[PDB]
This record gives sequence, C-alpha cells and structure tokens, in this order.
Amino acid sequence: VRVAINGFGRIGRLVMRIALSRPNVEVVALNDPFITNDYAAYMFKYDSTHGRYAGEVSHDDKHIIVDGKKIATYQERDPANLPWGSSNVDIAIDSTGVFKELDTAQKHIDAGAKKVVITAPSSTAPMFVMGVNEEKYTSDLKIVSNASCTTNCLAPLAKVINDAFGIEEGLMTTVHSLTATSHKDWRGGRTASGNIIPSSTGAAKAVGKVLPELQGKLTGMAFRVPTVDVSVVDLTVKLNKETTYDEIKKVVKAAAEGKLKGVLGYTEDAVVSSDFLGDSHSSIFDASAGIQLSPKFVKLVSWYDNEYGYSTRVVDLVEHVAKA
Ligand SMILES: *[C@H](CC(=O)Nc1ccc(C#C)cc1)C(=O)OC
Repeated sequence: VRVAINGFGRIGRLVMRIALSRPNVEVVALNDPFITNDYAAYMFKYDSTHGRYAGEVSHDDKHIIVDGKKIATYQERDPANLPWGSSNVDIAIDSTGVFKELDTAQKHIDAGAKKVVITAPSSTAPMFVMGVNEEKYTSDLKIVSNASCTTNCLAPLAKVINDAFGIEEGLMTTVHSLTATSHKDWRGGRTASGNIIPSSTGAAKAVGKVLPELQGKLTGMAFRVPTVDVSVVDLTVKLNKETTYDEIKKVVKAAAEGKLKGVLGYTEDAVVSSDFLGDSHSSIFDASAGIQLSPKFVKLVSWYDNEYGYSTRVVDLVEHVAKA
C-alpha cells in the first residue's frame, strides 16, 4: 500500500514514523509548502516527548531520507498539483486540517491518488474509528475521516460499556494536554504554562456519528493543563442495567484482550500521564482510578497519548481501507 502524506505537523510526522515501520505500507511522498527539506528532517528526527527517531534521518534537494528510504518531498499549496498518479499513490493521508471535507480532500483524488484518509474530524466525509465502526466501511467510499484523538479515546470505551450495560446518559470531562493544534476562544488565548483552562469539546457529540445509538446521549467539556501530550477522559455515565465495578472491569479487560486488542488497553497499575507517552492504544482504561457510586452510576477513566495512538489508528485505517 503506497501512501503519501500531506502536511508535516506533529500528526503527519508520527504517522510517517509508524507507516515506515508498517511492513505493508510504503511511504512514497510528503507534501508541505511551508518547510524546506532540512527543516523537515530536523522535525522528523527530534520529538520532545516521543524521543529521537531510532534511525538515520537526512535529506537531499528532492527527498527526505530515512534509513535508506528516499521519500520525495513537494511544496504544493494546491494538492491537485501533486504527482500522485505518476507516483502510483494508493492512499493520500491528509494531516493539514484544511482539506478535511469531501469537496476539498477531492483534490488528492484529482491528483491521482485512489483514496484519501483525513486525520481530522469531517462534516462531510464519513468518519471511522477502528474497533468501533470500521466494519461499516465499503470500498466505494473514496474519502474517509479518522475522527479525532479524543473521540478515538472515548468511542471504544463507550461502545464496550453501552453494549454490556447500556448508557442512558453520560457527561464527560477530558483533562487535556497541550497537543497539536485567539479571538474565537478567549480562555484559549491565555498563557498555557501555569493555568487550568476550560475548553469546549465536540468529542462527546462526535461519538454519535460513529455510534448512532449514542446520538444525543453524551456531552462534556475539557480542562486544558500544561502537561505532556497525554490526556485522560473522565466519563460519568448513567447506566440502563445495574452492575458492579468488578463487572465493569471484567468486561473492559475482556474487550481489551479480545476484540479490541491493540485499540483499547487496560491497566490496574498506579500510572500517571507520562506512562502512556508513545502508547499505541487509542484508549487505556484506568481501572484503579474509576469509581462507582451506585449500581447504575459510575465514573470511568481512560488515558490516551493524543498524538501517538491516533496516528497508529490513522495507519490502521489506511490498511483497512486499502485491504477493502
Ligand atoms: C488529537 C490531538 C488533540 O487533542 N488536539 C487538540 C484538541 C483540542 C484542543 C482545544 C481546545 C487543542 C488541541 C487530535 O488532533 O485529533 C485528531
């Protein structure tokens, strides 16, 4: 599966790191009009949180070079201008956040790619979350979205809980770090470094798009904090069926070891956020942190590396869309 990456922000770069090590994915090309190849190599090699790339990174006038692999680089502001047809590109991965709708991501198909995966929520492209609704993908869909990192954390857990106990209603808080991506959000323009900063989040509503049965049943908000790029979801749900916390743990652990293996993780250890840097799960259930007040009222806690697990999911979706 031959892929090209549009945009070399943090997501674009971690997607590259993961796709390079994927045996059946070949990174063919990178486009980003705002950087030179020397800067691209620098940004790819070094990462404050996920370590130096464990391999040799260099560049020449036309490539980024990684452990012998030449990745052709381009600087096109209009993705339609890109030689995806000539380069035999199967899937274009758009990590810019600006070509995220059906009519704008179309530019990659227009350029010769067979399909597009958008690493951002879309209003028009169908959204898929691995372990949640990837079975609903059909090969005629040429442009898809991987939703958001927070939705990828919430949705697998909400599905497991809803399938086993039924979610009547849930309110969510995310304690959210300074991750990838101020006159529309006044709080967000204040200094990060010493502040807890409340914020809106559409993750709890966007779960309704990938789990229609939870449409309108979840909402929430975020407190943003100046920590490493691992965040945590705090989901307070009202359940339809009575249960015990022990039963919740067994169901989550069972899903984590079985059908959601690799997507939903499970720990009982005394973890803190930095313990999940570089974790490739979308959602790691913190069994010891949750708390049950009564048989149908529980608080569930789940961690996610807001760059790395999501980027692993992007590559997962690329392979799933290509296998179909
Ligand atoms: C996951 C990374 C992420 O959480 N970005 C993010 C989300 C909300 C806010 C605010 C306010 C800032 C940054 C991701 O990018 O999903 C694709």
